[PDB]
Amino acid sequence: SFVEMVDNLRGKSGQGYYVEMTVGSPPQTLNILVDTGSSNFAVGAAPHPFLHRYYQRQLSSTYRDLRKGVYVPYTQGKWEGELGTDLVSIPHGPNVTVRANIAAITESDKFFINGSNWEGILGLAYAEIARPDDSLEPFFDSLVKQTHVPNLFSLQLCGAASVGGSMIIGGIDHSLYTGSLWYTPIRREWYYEVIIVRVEINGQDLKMDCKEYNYDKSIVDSGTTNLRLPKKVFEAAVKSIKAASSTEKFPDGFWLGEQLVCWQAGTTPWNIFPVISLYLMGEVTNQSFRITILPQQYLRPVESQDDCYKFAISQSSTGTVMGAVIMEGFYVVFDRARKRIGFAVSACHVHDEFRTAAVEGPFVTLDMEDCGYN
Ligand SMILES: CN1CC(N)=N[C@](C)(c2cccc(NC(=O)c3ccc(Cl)cn3)c2)C1=O
Repeated sequence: SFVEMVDNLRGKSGQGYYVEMTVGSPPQTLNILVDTGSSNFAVGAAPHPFLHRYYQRQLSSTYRDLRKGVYVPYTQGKWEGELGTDLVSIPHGPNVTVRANIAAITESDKFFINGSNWEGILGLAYAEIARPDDSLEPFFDSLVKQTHVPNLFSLQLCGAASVGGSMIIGGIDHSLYTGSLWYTPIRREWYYEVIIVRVEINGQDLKMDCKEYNYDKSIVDSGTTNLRLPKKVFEAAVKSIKAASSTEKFPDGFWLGEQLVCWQAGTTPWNIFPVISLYLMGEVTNQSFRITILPQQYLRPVESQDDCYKFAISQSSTGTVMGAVIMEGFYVVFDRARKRIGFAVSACHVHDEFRTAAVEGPFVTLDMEDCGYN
């Protein structure tokens, strides 16, 4: 289908998947972190110790200055920059060129990560969470308006010694998944917000009130490594995961994500660790489906003679974040036109001979609308 875009993502393990883009005329080439959990297109536009290249506005004949500052504080870090527009391309994407808003980052703190090899961020979420407000049109919105690129993109993030993946823009490559695509509704267009209606650890129901799972929201976020869970849910989950994997004991530096666990060679005993399943609201009334990941997703290799891992499930005060530990099991279709998100078993996901990630349905589920926090 879209062979031109397959494998257009790279990254360093635990640093973020970026795509190559060009900004300006003549085109200045940059690496840009793909982030479905934000909605500003912002790039380094002044020297920084962790930047090697950066957007030089004065060298672009198509640069237009909006003459307005943007200040973006995160939990951390933060940056500030200057709003402007310019022509923008994605070389291993659709062969088009669009004019888009760009926040030129001129000062930052604890934002740019050394070794990450990305010089900017492409926020693919919606205008409502854009800075400085929702009147600043996000990149993907501009792309779709100025082109015949359909209003949909799909990400395959691979485990899988450098990470790789594909961002297919405007459609769905059937070679990137197996089995069926199952769709959950986007509850509201800001984050890519979804509703989780059941959680299992090795088939055992976490057995919480379902709105705990989405307190105060659940989102699909390529800009986050971990599966992050609301405090209550997180405690119930690690307790369950601890019980399930009890044949082996681990320092609780481990369950906090501080400490590593290690094993010889390919001696990692995947089978003692439980699978984790989230049920997502389906497109049909009282119908859900479930996605299931392996320890190969939630145990992240840290790079000898031994294999070592960090525990990548962690707690959150801002609701569920389905970051890369989730996404790396699946081909994820962000179907903006139909206001829904699709998941299929990923053709590149890491697993062993006996287990694989799963997408399965349907399951009869009642009162699913009630699982959403207001
Ligand atoms: C809290 N938050 C989350 C999010 N989605 N977006 C940003 C704006 C953000 C800022 C800077 C870096 C990153 N991501 C990473 O560095 C990253 C992403 C994915 C992996 Cl697999 C690894 N690293 C995200 C945020 O502030």
